[PDB]
Amino acid sequence: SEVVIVSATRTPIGSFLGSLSLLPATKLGSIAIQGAIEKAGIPKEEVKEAYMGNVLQGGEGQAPTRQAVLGAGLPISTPCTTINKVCASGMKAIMMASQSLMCGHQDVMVAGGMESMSNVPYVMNRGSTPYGGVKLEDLIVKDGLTDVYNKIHMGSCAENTAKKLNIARNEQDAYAINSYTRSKAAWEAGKFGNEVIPVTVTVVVVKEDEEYKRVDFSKVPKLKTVFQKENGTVTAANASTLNDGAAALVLMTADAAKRLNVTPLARIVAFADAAVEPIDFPIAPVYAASMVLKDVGLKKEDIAMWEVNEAFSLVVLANIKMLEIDPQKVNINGGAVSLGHPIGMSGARIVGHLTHALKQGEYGLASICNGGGGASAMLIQK
Amino acid sequence: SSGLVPRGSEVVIVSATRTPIGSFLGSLSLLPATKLGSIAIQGAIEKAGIPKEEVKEAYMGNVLQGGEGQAPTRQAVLGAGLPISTPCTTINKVCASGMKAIMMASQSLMCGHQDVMVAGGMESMSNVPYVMNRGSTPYGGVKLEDLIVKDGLTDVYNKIHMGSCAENTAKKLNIARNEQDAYAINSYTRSKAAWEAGKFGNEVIPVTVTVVKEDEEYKRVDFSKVPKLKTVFQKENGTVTAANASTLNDGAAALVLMTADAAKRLNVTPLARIVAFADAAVEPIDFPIAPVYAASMVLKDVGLKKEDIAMWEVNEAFSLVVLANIKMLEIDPQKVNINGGAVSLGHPIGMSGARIVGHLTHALKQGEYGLASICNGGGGASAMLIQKL
Amino acid sequence: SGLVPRGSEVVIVSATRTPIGSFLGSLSLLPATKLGSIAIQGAIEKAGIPKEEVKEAYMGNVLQGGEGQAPTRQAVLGAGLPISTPCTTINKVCASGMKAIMMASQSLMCGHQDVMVAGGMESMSNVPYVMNRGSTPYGGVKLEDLIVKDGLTDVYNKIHMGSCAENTAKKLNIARNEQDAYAINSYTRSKAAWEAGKFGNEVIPVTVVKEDEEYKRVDFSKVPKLKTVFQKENGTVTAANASTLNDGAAALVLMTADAAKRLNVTPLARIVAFADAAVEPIDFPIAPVYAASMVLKDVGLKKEDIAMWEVNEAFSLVVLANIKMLEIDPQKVNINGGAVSLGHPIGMSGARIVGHLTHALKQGEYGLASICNGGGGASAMLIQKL
Amino acid sequence: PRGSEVVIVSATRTPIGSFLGSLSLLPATKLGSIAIQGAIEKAGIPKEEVKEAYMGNVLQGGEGQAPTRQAVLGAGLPISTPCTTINKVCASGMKAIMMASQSLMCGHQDVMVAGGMESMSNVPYVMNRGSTPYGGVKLEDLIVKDGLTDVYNKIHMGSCAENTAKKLNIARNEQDAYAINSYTRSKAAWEAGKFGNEVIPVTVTVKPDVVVKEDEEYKRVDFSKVPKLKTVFQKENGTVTAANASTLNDGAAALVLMTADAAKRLNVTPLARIVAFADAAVEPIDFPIAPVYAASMVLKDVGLKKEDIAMWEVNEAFSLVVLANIKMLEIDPQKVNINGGAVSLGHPIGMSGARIVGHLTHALKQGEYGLASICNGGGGASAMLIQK
Ligand SMILES: CC(C)(COP(=O)(O)OP(=O)(O)OC[C@H]1O[C@@H](n2cnc3c(N)ncnc32)[C@H](O)[C@@H]1OP(=O)(O)O)[C@@H](O)C(=O)NCCC(=O)NCCS
Ligand SMILES: CC(C)(COP(=O)(O)OP(=O)(O)OC[C@H]1O[C@@H](n2cnc3c(N)ncnc32)[C@H](O)[C@@H]1OP(=O)(O)O)[C@@H](O)C(=O)NCCC(=O)NCCS
Ligand SMILES: CC(C)(COP(=O)(O)OP(=O)(O)OC[C@H]1O[C@@H](n2cnc3c(N)ncnc32)[C@H](O)[C@@H]1OP(=O)(O)O)[C@@H](O)C(=O)NCCC(=O)NCCS
Ligand SMILES: CC(C)(COP(=O)(O)OP(=O)(O)OC[C@H]1O[C@@H](n2cnc3c(N)ncnc32)[C@H](O)[C@@H]1OP(=O)(O)O)[C@@H](O)C(=O)NCCC(=O)NCCS
Ligand SMILES: [Cl-]
Ligand SMILES: [Cl-]
Ligand SMILES: [Cl-]
Repeated sequence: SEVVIVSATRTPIGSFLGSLSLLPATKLGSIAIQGAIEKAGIPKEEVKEAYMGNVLQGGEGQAPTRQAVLGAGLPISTPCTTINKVCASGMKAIMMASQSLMCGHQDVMVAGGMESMSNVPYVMNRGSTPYGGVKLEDLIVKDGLTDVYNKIHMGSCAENTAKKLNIARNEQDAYAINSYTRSKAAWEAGKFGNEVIPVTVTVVVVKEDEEYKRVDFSKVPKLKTVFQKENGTVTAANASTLNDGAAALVLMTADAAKRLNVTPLARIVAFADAAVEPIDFPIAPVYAASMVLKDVGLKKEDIAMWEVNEAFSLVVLANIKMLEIDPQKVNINGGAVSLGHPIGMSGARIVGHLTHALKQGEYGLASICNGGGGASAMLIQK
Repeated sequence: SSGLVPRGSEVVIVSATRTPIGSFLGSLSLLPATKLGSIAIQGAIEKAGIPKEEVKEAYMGNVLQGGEGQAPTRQAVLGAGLPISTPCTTINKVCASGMKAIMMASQSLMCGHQDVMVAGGMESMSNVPYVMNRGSTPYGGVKLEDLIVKDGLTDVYNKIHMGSCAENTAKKLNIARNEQDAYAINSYTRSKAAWEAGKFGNEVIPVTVTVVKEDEEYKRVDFSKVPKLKTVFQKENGTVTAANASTLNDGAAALVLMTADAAKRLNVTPLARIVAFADAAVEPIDFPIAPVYAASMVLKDVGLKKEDIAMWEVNEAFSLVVLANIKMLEIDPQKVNINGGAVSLGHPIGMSGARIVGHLTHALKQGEYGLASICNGGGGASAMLIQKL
Repeated sequence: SGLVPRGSEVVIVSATRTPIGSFLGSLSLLPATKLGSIAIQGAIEKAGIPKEEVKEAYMGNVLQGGEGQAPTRQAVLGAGLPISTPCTTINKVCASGMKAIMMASQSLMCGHQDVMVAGGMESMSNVPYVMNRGSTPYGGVKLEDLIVKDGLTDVYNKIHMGSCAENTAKKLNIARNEQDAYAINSYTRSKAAWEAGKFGNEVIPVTVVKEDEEYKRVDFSKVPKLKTVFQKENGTVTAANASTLNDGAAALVLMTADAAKRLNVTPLARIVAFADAAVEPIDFPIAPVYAASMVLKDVGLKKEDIAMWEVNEAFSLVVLANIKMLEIDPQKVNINGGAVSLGHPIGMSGARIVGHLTHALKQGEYGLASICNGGGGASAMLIQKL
Repeated sequence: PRGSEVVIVSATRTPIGSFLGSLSLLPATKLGSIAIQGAIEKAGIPKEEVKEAYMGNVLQGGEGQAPTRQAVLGAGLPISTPCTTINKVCASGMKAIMMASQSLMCGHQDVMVAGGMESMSNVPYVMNRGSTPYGGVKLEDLIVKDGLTDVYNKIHMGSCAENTAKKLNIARNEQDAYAINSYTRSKAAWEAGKFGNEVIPVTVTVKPDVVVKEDEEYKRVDFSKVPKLKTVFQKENGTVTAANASTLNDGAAALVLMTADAAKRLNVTPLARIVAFADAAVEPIDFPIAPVYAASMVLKDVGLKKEDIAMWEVNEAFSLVVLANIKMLEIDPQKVNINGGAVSLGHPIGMSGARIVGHLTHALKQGEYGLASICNGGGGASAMLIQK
């Protein structure tokens, strides 16, 4: 049977070395899982399998998704799998659980994503120490943010796209400022009340994303470009930040929803993956969103809300340009530039956000790129 | 049956290929897991006799991804010369990882979302790094943890080694040091026999290392030493040794999976049909019993009985895991791991679940049912039933 | 456990029918095939699709003699459907209208067709008499009534369908009393539905006939006075409490879920499951009990999960036997009347009752239609509204 | 074959009797009991394994209630067997096989009997219900009215045949060269034992039994009279005669069908797999060329080409029909109706479609592809592709 999102919940997003930095990604995962099952109004026993996206798994201990599940009090008998599709991971987890549900292999799943960038370690190779020194690599840079083929940062890939599509620093800064503004408005206006579950840190109660407050509008046009010396557009204010957080969605068949007498928030309509040249990852979401629209036969103007994950302001701007969509329909309550971006979580966060912000009958399209030249996109309706 | 809509056509396996399994810091140690990945994948596409442009999506198991670089499955794919258009996803269900990637690729084909994929598994234990926490260096020093021990082999909840959980199951089920040792030299024998016999000529593809045609581990044996080795995970009254536990290894395995329409459209004849599969989970410490339940589940549905299976591949994470499965299932030990397995062939941990499925593919004669099962740390297991031709 | 999932269900997009005319009554001038044309044309209309999207037609039709060549082809071409649409006439005696929907469904499930019309037709007014070919025997020649010979006589017991019913009344102790009360309940339920306008959805006026003729032909005072026509002495079955001989056609547009999407059409109902059962020829009245049981068993549904039962009223006796053995709520059975009051054009009835559930069920409700047939068979269909 | 793929496990028939001839004393339902009972014996399965039966039967008037149920119960099959009688006029016996194959494919049954039966000898005359009109009434012949008259054009099938002769230009002579080509092919086949697995003799019992063992019709020729006969469906300019048209006949045919899985469970070796099938329809008057479209449909469906077909059975409703088919398909005439057809063997309407499939089943060599097609009244055709 058809896939329904029964609930969608997430921790706040904390800053790098910030308010959630004491919590492992797996704990953040448990908090969001518990909060999700709670909001669904179903027995914890009902959840049969779990997929969690988690990009930087080194040092987290054996089977991270199993840790998240068992630390949320879900049954011992729940199978668990950790998904890695770089920034798309959180979305890919929901896609893969939707497939399992559709197949009939499960009736009720949890799916989402978790990341604690604050706790990602450094690595030293196993082997004989080279004469003249030993390297100690940062796993965030090495596995998170470095393109393998070009050997440049993701920010430098963004720059390649900014040049190719003539998106200037001016338009990127305006967008970054716009995300902060939309993020502040949305929080003041309690738009995240239903989405976010507060986290009490026991050494301290965190109930709000901390990143959007870390802004000074006048500094923005003054910042040096980080990924490129001259003719650079991408800066620390206009690029997403490194963050900690977790998201969880309770998914089930329409039939399981009827059986358990629960009222689905949204139905999953369609989803797709696309891949392009590794360097071109910013536009991969264009092709993934297009595949979803073609497949179900809708056109751009039929969707009420777009969530093009804000990896860089440049990315959203590239998508709006190529898809010729109404920029006032995109990332309307902020996004990763001002909310932050715990890599394995963001794909799930953006689906969870559509689930809550869309009005009855409306179509929401979530898209997200990933290191390697990839993207996922998902179409939901309420 | 009463007017229910028929089930669609099944997913087929049209090629199974792998690298040989290298020893820890042995023959294949200079190769990253994603390179071994690209070799096994390239090899599967070649054996399928299809254009590489036909593979639509790839899933690889890979448990210890630390230091491998961004998107390890995508590295393996683009390194195998597949198109920049191929979506890629790396999967971690700790030892069940390689099997779970085939289960999940299967589900995608059954939904009609793809018509052809590669699914497999890859591990280079030789190249798994050590880690240091981010933050301030504590006064008095720090111990850089080994990721094999810390993310691979340590149970989180009980704070003990996989080998020590196996010990807790040996005690419960009366599985003595003696049986474990016999099963072990048994495995080493079968591996030897099977390589002599030419059994691995279709699956194993050779690797050329520049600055290996055969598995290396099965030749790493001393039958006289076995009964007088120290019990390495338990002090006194132990049963598990370095000889009857599996080793740390490097290796990749990949399979081409297809719908029956894609098999028709490219006029390839499948090697095997995937029948059923299931995941089970129990108490973390009891991971060695979990594979019995997954395999029960796969037999319950489809309505077969254990005597219907020609070949069992129960991963030898420990000789005791295999033995404890045999005990509870009451199956014919002469039908289990008949060309050997992990204890003697090696256990490159993300690769194994894919290796055993791919081996059943090559070994079952026409009409035969093969059951593959595999435990994973955490309390889990994955099980798959295939049928030859 | 990793079993390949089941395909998409077959959906019912429209379901229409002519009024049911009385024997030699108001539709008696029209051949069964003309009735089929009318039902089919209206079904296509109600569905909202081009005629040319219909790929194939199966129509039940029991008494084919005299209708001319390929009756279903006649109905189909008489409705203006393409000359390229293949036509087959089905005969499973009183199950034929339902067996035609079942078979069309199987074709849909196989991917052999994407859109079909299925239903049934009968003009019992125009059923001929027959005379054997060969030599006239000395002393007189018999002209047999095909209604009697091919329609209503059990081959094996050489008795009327009505006498088989008597066998069950006896076996299960269903008295003339229960049967007459049931028949009167069908007449009142019929009239009530017609006046409510409960058939405004399914019935296509024939143009002059707008409404089922049979439900008005009743006299309540005469009911306990009637003769037991199938067994003199101790009988229970009478003309009031047995179904009547009638004229009518019913048609449904069946589609795959893809074809409904492609055609931008919203399905009335899903076909969930269906089966045929058979018992000893004389025992046909209980056969629907077994067919419906197998349908419920297969979908792991329980008898209480069913909102509305349509158990064809061949005889008041059949419905009562089914109610007794299924142990189901009489108030959920044949709620808007049935064949005793509405009439029974034998090839049409199994289609009509499916069509009726599709309009009468409320969203998400399950309905179960069952119908006995001559020779000891029965068919049953489970559908779900929306 | 494997799983739900459909296989033919046996195929048998009665002899075909002549109109008012060898088998004329048996009702079509009895012929059907004989063929069903025979096909099950040859299947080598218990009769309780057959779960459902479909029988083609075109002229059902006066046969009594539920003719397929009569055929089934008369073969001694259990009373739990559902039965349905199928009418697609001369495609009926093939459509029964196609419909049974869909049930099997769907998983709703695992083992079925499908075939067809017809006793044209016993088809009655009909009299309208109601008031007898002053001045009398012609009692119509059901064979003519329901079997052989096109509703729309209001003419005999034979006259629809003359339409396609004048059009494809099929002269009389090509036509009854074909008819003697058929009588010859049948005689050889019979003499050479070629129907020995396929046909099972009928013991007609009365009140001193008589055993009918051979198709009765193929002896009734005279290669010398053929070019001399009156064109019976058209005075001026005709081409179809009694010699070059099929005759009216009695016979029945049954096939045991099952899934490849059921064959494996029951430990029996199937004869052929049903690869694919189709129906097509054109203008009623043009029925003789409908099998052209139905045959191409199955070939197209399956990616096979006309030359990969080892044997064709194009039912011989008229010599005209096979020639039009040979013509439009551009097919080798030596691969068509190789052992004779309905012109010389006879044509029990509801049976012929099952006969031609049953025939391919026996005559094909291993791995070979057979294609059966058959036209029907109202402008339809059915076609089935089989592999041995
Ligand atoms: C860009 C990045 C390198 C930040 O590093 P950094 O330059 O050291 O960050 P800083 O906080 O020091 O930023 C530099 C300056 O910008 C300022 N700043 C950052 N965001 C600002 C904002 N929103 N408004 C005003 N000032 C801001 C800082 O105050 C700092 O100013 P200072 O020099 O006077 O102190 C890092 O966040 C990154 O790698 N982001 C990309 C994440 C990514 O690629 N995600 C994956 C998606 S594919
Ligand atoms: C067992 C393990 C801890 C290795 O530790 P180790 O004892 O230091 O390994 P060694 O090779 O040094 O073994 C010690 C002795 O056993 C001997 N041994 C190893 N293989 C042998 C063979 N097959 N025949 C006879 N003796 C053998 C060695 O020769 C050595 O002898 P020595 O001490 O006299 O020189 C390690 O391989 C491990 O953690 N395995 C488990 C992996 C696992 O659980 N996989 C995941 C599934 S849950
Ligand atoms: C029952 C059947 C034999 C008709 O019987 P009939 O006696 O020939 O028909 P009649 O109309 O003359 O009915 C006899 C009497 O019943 C009366 N009547 C019939 N139905 C009545 C009712 N609904 N209420 C009051 N009176 C009724 C008539 O007025 C007539 O009365 P009268 O002659 O004493 O004045 C015939 O319709 C039949 O065989 N139906 C059964 C259908 C069947 O077998 N089912 C399908 C196969 S399972
Ligand atoms: C044609 C039909 C009406 C037969 O009627 P008929 O012509 O009076 O039958 P007959 O037996 O008298 O045949 C006429 C002559 O042909 C002769 N004959 C029959 N077959 C012959 C042959 N193969 N070779 C030589 N002579 C033959 C007869 O001896 C007879 O000659 P006669 O008058 O000198 O004695 C009848 O068979 C029919 O309607 N067939 C049509 C089949 C059909 O349409 N089937 C449905 C498919 S769409
Ligand atoms: Cl698990
Ligand atoms: Cl029946
Ligand atoms: Cl037709």
